[PDB]
Amino acid sequence: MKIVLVLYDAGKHAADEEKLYGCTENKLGIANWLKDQGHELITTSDKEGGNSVLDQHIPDADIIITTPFHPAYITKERIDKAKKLKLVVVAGVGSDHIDLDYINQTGKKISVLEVTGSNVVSVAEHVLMTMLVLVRNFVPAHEQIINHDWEVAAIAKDAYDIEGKTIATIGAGRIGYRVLERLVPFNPKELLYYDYQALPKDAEEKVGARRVENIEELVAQADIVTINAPLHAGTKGLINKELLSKFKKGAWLVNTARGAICVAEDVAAALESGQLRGYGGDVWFPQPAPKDHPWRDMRNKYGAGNAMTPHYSGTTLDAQTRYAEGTKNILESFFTGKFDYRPQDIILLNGEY
Amino acid sequence: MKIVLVLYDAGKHAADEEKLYGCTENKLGIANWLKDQGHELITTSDKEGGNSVLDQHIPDADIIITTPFHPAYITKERIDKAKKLKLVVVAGVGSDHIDLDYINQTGKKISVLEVTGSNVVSVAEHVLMTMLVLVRNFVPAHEQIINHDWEVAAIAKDAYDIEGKTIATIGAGRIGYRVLERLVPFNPKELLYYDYQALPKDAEEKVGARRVENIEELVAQADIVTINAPLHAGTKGLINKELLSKFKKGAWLVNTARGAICVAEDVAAALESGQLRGYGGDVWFPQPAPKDHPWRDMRNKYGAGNAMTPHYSGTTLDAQTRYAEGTKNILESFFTGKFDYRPQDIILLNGEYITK
Repeated sequence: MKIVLVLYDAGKHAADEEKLYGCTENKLGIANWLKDQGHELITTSDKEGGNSVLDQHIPDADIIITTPFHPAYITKERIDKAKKLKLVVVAGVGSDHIDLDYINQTGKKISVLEVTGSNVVSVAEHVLMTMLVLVRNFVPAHEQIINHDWEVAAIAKDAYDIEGKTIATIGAGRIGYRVLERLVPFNPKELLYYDYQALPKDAEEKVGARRVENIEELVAQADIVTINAPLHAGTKGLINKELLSKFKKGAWLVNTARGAICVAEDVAAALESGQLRGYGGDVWFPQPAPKDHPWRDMRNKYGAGNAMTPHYSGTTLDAQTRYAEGTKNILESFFTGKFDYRPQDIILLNGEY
Repeated sequence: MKIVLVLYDAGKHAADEEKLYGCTENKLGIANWLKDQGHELITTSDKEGGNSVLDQHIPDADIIITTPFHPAYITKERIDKAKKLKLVVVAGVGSDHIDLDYINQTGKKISVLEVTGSNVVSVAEHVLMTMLVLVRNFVPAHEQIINHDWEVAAIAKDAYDIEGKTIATIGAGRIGYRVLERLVPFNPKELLYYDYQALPKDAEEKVGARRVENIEELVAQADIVTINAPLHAGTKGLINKELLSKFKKGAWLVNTARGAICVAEDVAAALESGQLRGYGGDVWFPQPAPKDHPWRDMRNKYGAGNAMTPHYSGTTLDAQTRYAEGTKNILESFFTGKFDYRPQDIILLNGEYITK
């Protein structure tokens, strides 16, 4: 079969690190396994334009493998042209870039899978890191050192402990719950969550979480808010100026979910005004972030309160190993005709939800 | 009585934040309380040199209050001139700037107290923070953003999860154990510790910790090493070229304990060479760090691996509130003549060590 694998070019960086599997140079570590199994692997980063390498191969591709860190858009037109397509895989977690609705509507027997669970610890760690970095005012502290300065009062005046803070998550799924688990031994005043379903009772008790039934009530009492919810009609543009006005004054906000859950200029205004003390996370809208994106240069009144990174939390080297292995497992379930997929990995099974 | 309070000057920063109690401008929140009781408070940052404000007032100071973040050196010489001194307080935790040996060995009736426990959570958080920042390669990632770049492969190639790593602490006292407690839900491969005495089995088991008998074998198997031990003859210059050569290749090292536990140039050399993937923490030797202290400019091969900050982890605003409250509590105990100190706060009681 023909497998088209779309990843970013890591350039020099691929040679620096063999465990950087998720790039065109290193091919998820599955290049030899695929050839041994008697298949043809096309690997490319060239995914935009009617003459892109991706589109050259779409018409007789049996399998397309994608990643949210360099996403091949599996569009209506591409689905039309992909005459042999049987399987789309996300080597990672996130299918925003795939027109699942259309695949389903067509009636074609196309399965779509992702490596569920492979991102979750990595993102949850990124949230804990970002909370600590914002709350303890690390960024301006490290900046002093490398700028050959030393003025402890300039840092201490906006540095706190996470202990004794009220921490709320919007969404308590796989990532949000693991964020709560990691917060327990930091002795927060309380952990709170808002979600469309309850945590099972024993899960709730394990982290001492209290469910709050609406979002305004949730954010109004929270020192720290973290977003761990899917992007849909209920969350798109959820963090806007109106809702930000109901946050505790001087709150810290972390978003590793999706950029579009926030209105970008409204978050920036809230940080500059002092409504927020800090904002951070690794997700942006649009993404990759343009140079002029307001979250790059936004700061609080002290010139800090920014802990933004590019979108990379889910592409640590440990996550990438899980993606590579999980991709191999999915491909094996497919090639053997067993279709013994992990149920949690399935997005569509031969076109069906 | 006369109280001499030695703190740093926060300047404009003190006005920005009324909760910044540990500076000369804000006086631990006790200035009016002392005034209302008829006491005289001298507050100064001027602590060096013979004509300093500190030395002007030492001869009839009843009480001297100090902080580790701007330490008044209560030397033998100063103690001998301090004819009315009865009480030395640390508005915080850390007493190396006080000559305890001289007080205890002479038998001078001088009590020395600190606010025990008030620093521990703050420093342990800073350790967790620093571990995450180094292991997940945060610094160059944030730098991309504010420099208007975006190149994920350049960060990812040296970014890991904390999960699945072997993590070792040198020292398992108050801070070290609280670090281990916070690491448990991060699902390390294993938690290890070296110390001069064992944790009790119960405490070991609560965090899944295994004791390793010597430091060389501890560090040899650790992806992450954190230093949480006092500075003494066993730990001075402990992290040197020889010991660093026994670290696991590409380890991450965190030190929020004391700067002199490391040999500075040896740590810089190990980072530059790849023996360490990263180093961070907030303690330095000398301290404050000179403009050209090697730990400011050191980097790993990728230009990262540096998570240094100035010494501030134990002077967050939450810690400062604990210091200020705790100092007032010690002064109340003294002024009333109750001397009902918290047992854990006593370093010396009228010159004597007391059972822990």
